[PDB]
Amino acid sequence: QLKPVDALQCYDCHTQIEDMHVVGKHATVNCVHCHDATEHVETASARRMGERPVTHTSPEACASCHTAQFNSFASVRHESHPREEKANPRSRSPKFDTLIGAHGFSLEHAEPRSHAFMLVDHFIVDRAYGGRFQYKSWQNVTDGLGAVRGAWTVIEDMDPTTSDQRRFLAQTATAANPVCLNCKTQDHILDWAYMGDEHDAAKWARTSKVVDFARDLHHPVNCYMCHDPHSTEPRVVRDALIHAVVDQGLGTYPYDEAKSEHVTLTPVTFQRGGEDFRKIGLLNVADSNLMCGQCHVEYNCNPGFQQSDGAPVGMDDRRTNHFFWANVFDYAEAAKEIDFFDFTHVTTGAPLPKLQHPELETFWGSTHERNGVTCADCHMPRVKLENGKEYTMHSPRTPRDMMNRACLNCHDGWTEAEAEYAIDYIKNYTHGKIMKAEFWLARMIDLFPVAKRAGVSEDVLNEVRALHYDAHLHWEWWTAENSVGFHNPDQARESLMKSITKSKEGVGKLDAAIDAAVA
Amino acid sequence: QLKPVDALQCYDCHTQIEDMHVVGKHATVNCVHCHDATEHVETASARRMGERPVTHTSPEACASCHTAQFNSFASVRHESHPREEKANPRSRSPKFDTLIGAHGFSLEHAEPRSHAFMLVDHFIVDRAYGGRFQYKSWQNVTDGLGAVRGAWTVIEDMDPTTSDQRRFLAQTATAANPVCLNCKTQDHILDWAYMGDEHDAAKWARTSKVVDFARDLHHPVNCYMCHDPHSTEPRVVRDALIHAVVDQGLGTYPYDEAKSEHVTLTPVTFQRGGEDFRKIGLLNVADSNLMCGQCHVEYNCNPGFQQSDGAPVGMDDRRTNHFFWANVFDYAEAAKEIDFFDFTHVTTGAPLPKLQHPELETFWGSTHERNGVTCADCHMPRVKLENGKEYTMHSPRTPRDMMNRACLNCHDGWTEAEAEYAIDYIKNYTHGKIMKAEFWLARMIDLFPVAKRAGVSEDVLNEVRALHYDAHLHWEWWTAENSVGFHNPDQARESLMKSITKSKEGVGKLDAAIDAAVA
Amino acid sequence: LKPVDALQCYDCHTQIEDMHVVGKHATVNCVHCHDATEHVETASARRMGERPVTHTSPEACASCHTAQFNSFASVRHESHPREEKANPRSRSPKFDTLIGAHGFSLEHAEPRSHAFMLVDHFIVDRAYGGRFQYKSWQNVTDGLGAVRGAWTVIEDMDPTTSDQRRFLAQTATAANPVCLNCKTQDHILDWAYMGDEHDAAKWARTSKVVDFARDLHHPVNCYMCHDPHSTEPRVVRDALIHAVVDQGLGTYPYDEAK
Ligand code: HEC
Ligand code: HEC
Ligand code: HEC
Ligand code: HEC
Ligand code: HEC
Ligand code: HEC
Ligand code: HEC
Ligand code: HEC
Ligand code: HEC
Ligand code: HEC
Ligand code: HEC
Ligand code: HEC
Ligand code: HEC
Ligand code: HEC
Ligand SMILES: [Ca+2]
Ligand SMILES: [Ca+2]
Ligand SMILES: [Cl-]
Ligand SMILES: [Cl-]
Ligand SMILES: [Cl-]
Ligand SMILES: [Co+2]
Ligand SMILES: [Co+2]
Ligand SMILES: [Co+2]
Ligand SMILES: [Co+2]
Ligand SMILES: [Co+2]
Ligand code: NA
Ligand code: NA
Ligand code: NA
Repeated sequence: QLKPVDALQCYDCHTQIEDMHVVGKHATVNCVHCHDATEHVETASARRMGERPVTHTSPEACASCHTAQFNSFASVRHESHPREEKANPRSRSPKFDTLIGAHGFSLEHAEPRSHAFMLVDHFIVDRAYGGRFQYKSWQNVTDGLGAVRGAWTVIEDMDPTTSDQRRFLAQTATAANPVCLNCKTQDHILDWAYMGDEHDAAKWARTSKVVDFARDLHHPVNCYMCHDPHSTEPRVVRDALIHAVVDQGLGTYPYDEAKSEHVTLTPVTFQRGGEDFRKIGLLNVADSNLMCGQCHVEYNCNPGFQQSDGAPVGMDDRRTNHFFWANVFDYAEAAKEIDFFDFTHVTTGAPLPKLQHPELETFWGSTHERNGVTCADCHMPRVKLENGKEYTMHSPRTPRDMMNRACLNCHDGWTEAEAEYAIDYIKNYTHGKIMKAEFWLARMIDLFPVAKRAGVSEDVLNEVRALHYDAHLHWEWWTAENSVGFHNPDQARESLMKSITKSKEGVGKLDAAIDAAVA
Repeated sequence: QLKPVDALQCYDCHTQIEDMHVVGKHATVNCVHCHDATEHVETASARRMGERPVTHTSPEACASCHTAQFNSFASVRHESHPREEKANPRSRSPKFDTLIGAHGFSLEHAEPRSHAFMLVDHFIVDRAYGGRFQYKSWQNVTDGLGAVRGAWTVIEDMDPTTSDQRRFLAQTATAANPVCLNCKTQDHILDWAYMGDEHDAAKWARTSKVVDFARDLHHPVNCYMCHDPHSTEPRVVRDALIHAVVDQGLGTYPYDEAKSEHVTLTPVTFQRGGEDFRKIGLLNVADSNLMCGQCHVEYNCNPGFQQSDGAPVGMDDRRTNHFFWANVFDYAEAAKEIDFFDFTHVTTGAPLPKLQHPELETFWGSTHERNGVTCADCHMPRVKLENGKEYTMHSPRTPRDMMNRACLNCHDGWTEAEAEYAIDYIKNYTHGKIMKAEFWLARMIDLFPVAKRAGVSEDVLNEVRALHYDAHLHWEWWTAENSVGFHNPDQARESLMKSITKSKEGVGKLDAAIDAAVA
Repeated sequence: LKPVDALQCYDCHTQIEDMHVVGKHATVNCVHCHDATEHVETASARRMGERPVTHTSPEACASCHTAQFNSFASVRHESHPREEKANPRSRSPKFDTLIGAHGFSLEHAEPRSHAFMLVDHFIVDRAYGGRFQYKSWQNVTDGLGAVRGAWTVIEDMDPTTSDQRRFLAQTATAANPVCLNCKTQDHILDWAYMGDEHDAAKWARTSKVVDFARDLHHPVNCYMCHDPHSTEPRVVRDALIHAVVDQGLGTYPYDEAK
């Protein structure tokens, strides 16, 4: 049973926390709810931490006073198909194995499921840790509350005696590295320097042994990722987001200068031994586009290569923790700005980008974004109660489960069936274009070995490799992006038609050169 | 508010209309409901039209007295998947892009949806007008009543200043021509000479600028397509149907001479300046096989080529507005009769037919057709009311939505689940054969470049091109036809097995010749 | 139907012309609701000649207004039918004490759907001594049949007499001609304002109700709320016009402005 501490004693040293805490809606909430600092208080100085206090990072620490939000946060949507592979005629990318080749995603790329599972799913997917981590039982796949309480309560390490990345099962990969975890958990928020730079005060960095880092982490999407625990104010904590918006001055809405003045991030920096260590970004308004955009964006969180000379770019380089902060039509220029590509296609030899869930950068410029709508309006609205305080739901999911709040409050002349039909019209149209982009891209790729074997020149092959970069970018954006065009149907349509145009041009060039060489 | 005209004054000149109007169930319905003829009456002579009277062609003109039928006609089935591409593992023809090659259908071929949308969908599909016409908002896709009231209330032209067919978006085609519109609308019924021949009195013809024609049209599947507006009697208006049944003497049921004597079309011809101009075909009984067969048939409505010498066949030629009026086993002979094929396959170089929704010609000879069943019995029955006049529904759709009326009234020993299971048994079986026909046809097609590049002789390639014609015909009939075999399961089975047999023969010949040439 | 020359009709019917030519029925020919061939052959402006027929079935309107007609004939099965109110399950459990020997004590059921109103008036135990009865207890569901005509679904137990009397032991003969004005207006051209005796009226307040009943067929005729000539909204019920106009009370007697 908790005993409150003398907050004034803490404030004597912790003046920034004092300024945040005394002024906001947690002014009456005592430190003991989230910190055990008895030995710390006995041993600290103005400058030395002394004994490190415990910080309780479980979402359950908030549940004593916010049970409603915590229960919603831990909830599971069983209708979100679990562990469903995308390289599959029943899913998003039937030809993915041809198109992605030997990239790590070829070992497994499933569709997303409920937020409660995010850290568990990161740990156990076949592409991440060589199959090292596994659910303790296949019964455990249902346990959202268990996952929230801690990954290691439901999964286990197949070899606690070693820390190396290796394969435990034949068809797995070891693609995980420490940067990944920033979009799964912030349990390490006090143990990771801004951007993951090596730092005297950081136990973990981009260059850490990822198996050891994994074992130190527990909880998914911590509540304090979107709310400052001291002031309650809305914020973001994700380093690479703050870097793009603030350090690089690109703004919260990089395509809209006025909106970027209306929605702002105010950086706060915390130090260790008088040296800058970590940052947060305080929001002036609770804009969920920025909160959700901590994770639902295209990023680098992985080694790659330089476009200029092909040299490896490893985890020591800041480019391996980067938000591109660009729409699909600006992405190629943004990747050139950092002189970077992800992988060389195993079949075609083309340098290629690897794209991931660019929801926010797709949403920019869309009709709903232009009308001031945000992610949470459609995916995470308030509950509706005849006789209750209407809190915000806290496990985002498709608007199909909540159409009256998500759509019909604005679109008041539609029935639920009509609004869903409008969704399906866009998704069906967009999916059809994705299928055709895959047909043409796979056709181009399958012709590369024919061309090489027929003696087609390097000049022709290099021309088509350059087309492959763009054919790939303007296809993969849309298999990566989870709305199947709904977030921006006109952009999806223009981009996918560009992918097809490029692949058709590449097929034509290869067929002509093969026929000439023959022969 | 309408004021009635003196009909006797009209009849003085319009003696055929008098004979039709005074005798039928519209004898009390005044001309002013459907015509504004004040200046016409002031200026006409026995032979000159003078000022052209207005003819109201909106289905809503009928709604003053037939609201029930009009409301049903405008209704939308949201469960009919909209804008769903067929070249897709989730739809009818997963390998369509290989099989159809560079044909215009490769730019987009969606599944059908509710009748209300037919003219809109024609205008906006990616293969038709280069993307020139577009819904004004993606919200508008739900608006069936809006579409019925006029296409241009819900879609717009991206460049009203020009009339040429061109691409506005990269992956579109300009396959539309004026003949298409005859199966979408009959707003042009007084502006189009029989067969679309150029004619002094016709504003529009097969050779018209299709973008200009499009702008003059508004409403889908006009009510008077199946009902004479003057007499109320059942009729057809589609020129190419009347041409096959009457002018060419093939009969309403070309495979059944006795049934063709029982169900008849009586032509009525109307003149302009003493010259034959347009025709309708009066039905002796309200046989919906003929009414629905105005559109749900295999046709030419497009340029093509001569089988004999390969010469282009353009819109000036009557062959571009033609009903083949033949079952799948007679089709090759029927296309030879007019010396015609649609396209040369881009990969194989084979002349090929292009098939479209041959529902009526598939239905002929089937068990239900032989038992006197018609399309409307399963797709457009009467409403069921405990205490009301039971009118006919007017938006045809799957019998799954109305199983008691569509099936179980006859099949009185089945439950709804049993009747649906019998449908699914046939569709599953037929779909499996379509998949195998695609596998074998795609396999044959993919071997053509290997054979050409290995130096296989033109004699062998020409043998396999002739097999390709039949392999294609006996596959595509079944992806074109929308019942997935239900309308004629034994015919679907024989035809698809023939497609497979032909493709297997072609693969064998190509493999043997490649091996010999090599090794 | 073959249309008549309405201009000819207008030569002797200016009051109807003025209503017909200006409204939304201007194009609707007289033949939909009147058979007047012998009338035209024999009339002068000062002599009716043969009385023309006027069709009063709601089904006369269904040729052009099927949607409204179908809804008009519909039956709400959830409205409990033939449920007596003097009953612990209904509105007035002590009704038999309170009303005593009044005719309503023989039977007073809750209302049900409009389609049945004339039928129900004819067959209730308090109205005609049980003289009129459904032809079968199956017929109670038939809303459309009732709309098409009461006598298609009910029958008279003694067509040979016209007196009000009891046919069943616990019935009453409370009906009189005034009742029918709230059940039907098939009699609209045969009933003078207020039901006064009148040379031109075959029926009146003082008529033999059994004979009057046999001349009536359809419930709540469509033209009770809509003028058939102009389409404009109207009332036809004499007592309501008498309250608003003759008694000088106005349409809303508690609100002068309204
Ligand atoms: C009880 C001892 C609490 C603990 C533990 C947590 N919170 Fe809290 N919170 C508490 C109170 C009394 C209030 C003010 C309520 C009021 O309006 O009177 C709050 C408020 C918040 C808010 C603010 C919402 C708003 O109105 O602006 C947020 C976002 C919030 N609390 C978040 C939060 C988090 C994430 C917690 C775990 C780290 C947490 N709270 C714990 C009381 C208590
Ligand atoms: C990083 C910590 C994240 C934040 C912040 C947000 N999301 Fe998220 N989301 C994230 C992951 C890693 C996943 C997949 C989890 C798994 O185990 O597979 C998701 C998933 C979703 C989904 C799909 C849910 C489903 O039913 O399938 C949605 C609809 C979604 N996310 C939306 C969303 C919103 C609206 C956010 C801001 C309120 C948000 N997410 C933040 C990672 C992270
Ligand atoms: C009693 C006769 C059982 C029946 C019927 C079903 N299950 Fe079962 N299951 C049972 C036991 C005792 C266990 C082991 C539990 C443990 O101590 O670990 C299980 C296990 C499972 C699992 C996990 C399997 C694994 O990890 O190897 C799953 C996914 C599971 N059970 C599901 C399941 C389903 C869906 C059932 C209905 C078809 C079912 N079980 C029946 C006992 C019994
Ligand atoms: C924020 C910019 C992220 C980074 C860094 C990583 N992931 Fe991620 N992940 C993110 C989101 C928003 C989602 C849900 C949306 C989606 O398209 O899946 C996910 C999902 C996953 C999943 C579940 C789905 C799957 O691919 O199987 C896994 C297993 C996963 N993420 C693993 C993973 C790895 C190994 C990472 C570093 C290489 C990584 N994630 C980083 C957001 C972000
Ligand atoms: C970003 C992806 C979030 C995470 C992680 C958590 N919350 Fe949240 N919270 C979020 C939004 C977009 C909102 C609505 C803000 C608005 O003004 O519209 C909220 C709101 C709250 C509140 C306020 C009361 C309410 O509206 O429900 C509280 C007390 C709160 N959130 C608590 C909370 C808890 C306990 C969390 C971990 C279980 C948590 N939030 C995570 C966004 C996000
Ligand atoms: C208010 C905050 C809204 C929410 C919630 C939803 N929609 Fe919306 N939508 C809104 C506006 C103001 C508009 C523009 C209307 C106009 O004047 O043109 C739209 C537009 C759409 C569209 C058309 C998009 C386009 O053509 O670019 C669609 C298909 C649409 N809306 C659907 C839709 C759905 C299904 C929603 C629930 C997920 C939804 N909207 C929510 C306002 C708001
Ligand atoms: C009222 C002024 C009408 C207009 C406008 C339209 N129709 Fe009509 N129709 C009308 C009547 C009074 C009747 C006779 C009804 C009866 O049986 O007494 C009809 C009949 C038809 C039918 C006949 C069905 C049959 O019983 O054989 C058809 C097929 C029909 N009407 C079609 C139709 C069309 C297509 C209209 C718009 C062009 C149209 N009608 C207008 C009255 C009126
Ligand atoms: C030409 C004017 C047509 C006539 C006459 C008939 N049909 Fe039709 N039908 C036509 C088109 C162009 C379409 C596709 C419309 C679109 O926008 O996609 C259709 C569609 C159908 C369907 C599918 C409806 C659905 O829910 O998906 C059916 C079941 C159908 N058509 C049947 C049918 C019947 C039975 C007809 C005679 C009563 C009939 N159609 C006539 C074109 C035309
Ligand atoms: C009558 C013989 C037709 C001719 C001439 C044209 N179409 Fe058609 N169309 C017809 C039917 C019966 C249907 C529904 C059945 C089906 O298989 O689709 C259609 C459907 C369409 C559609 C919607 C479905 C799709 O293919 O995307 C479109 C866009 C369409 N039709 C366009 C179109 C064009 C461009 C035509 C001239 C080249 C044309 N149609 C002619 C019947 C008939
Ligand atoms: C052919 C594809 C049709 C179109 C276009 C329209 N109607 Fe129709 N109608 C059609 C059939 C097959 C039938 C049933 C005929 C039979 O005897 O079984 C009908 C019937 C009517 C009627 C008669 C009353 C009824 O059965 O509902 C009317 C008044 C009628 N149709 C009107 C009408 C209207 C107003 C239309 C445009 C909105 C319309 N029809 C188009 C076939 C077809
Ligand atoms: C066809 C020959 C009709 C007959 C028989 C009846 N009505 Fe009618 N009505 C008819 C038309 C063409 C119209 C105009 C429709 C329009 O869209 O404007 C009407 C209109 C009415 C109205 C509405 C007037 C308004 O203010 O909107 C009413 C109330 C009406 N009709 C009533 C009615 C009655 C009660 C009938 C039987 C006595 C009747 N109509 C017959 C066509 C025809
Ligand atoms: C006299 C011609 C009437 C007119 C005008 C209206 N109503 Fe009526 N109503 C009337 C009777 C005689 C009955 C009982 C019929 C029977 O057979 O029992 C009714 C009944 C109703 C009801 C109850 C319906 C049910 O489901 O039980 C309602 C709700 C009702 N009436 C309402 C109503 C309205 C709103 C009217 C103007 C539009 C109206 N009535 C006119 C007699 C007459
Ligand atoms: C066949 C074996 C029957 C069974 C089972 C049920 N009914 Fe019947 N019923 C049947 C006949 C041949 C008749 C007489 C029809 C005639 O020619 O008049 C009836 C009559 C009724 C009646 C009217 C009774 C009367 O007026 O005396 C009613 C109300 C009725 N039936 C209802 C009914 C119910 C509700 C049934 C299931 C409990 C039922 N019947 C079964 C034939 C048969
Ligand atoms: C209009 C002022 C009416 C007069 C005159 C008569 N009735 Fe009536 N009746 C009227 C209404 C609005 C209703 C429904 C509302 C209700 O409270 O019932 C009725 C209902 C009936 C019924 C069915 C219910 C019942 O009492 O059993 C019957 C059998 C009936 N009315 C008979 C009846 C008789 C015999 C009348 C003259 C003595 C009479 N009604 C006049 C409206 C009016
Ligand atoms: Ca990336
Ligand atoms: Ca064809
Ligand atoms: Cl844990
Ligand atoms: Cl229009
Ligand atoms: Cl009767
Ligand atoms: Co799925
Ligand atoms: Co993904
Ligand atoms: Co589908
Ligand atoms: Co089709
Ligand atoms: Co009751
Ligand atoms: Na559930
Ligand atoms: Na619906
Ligand atoms: Na009912």
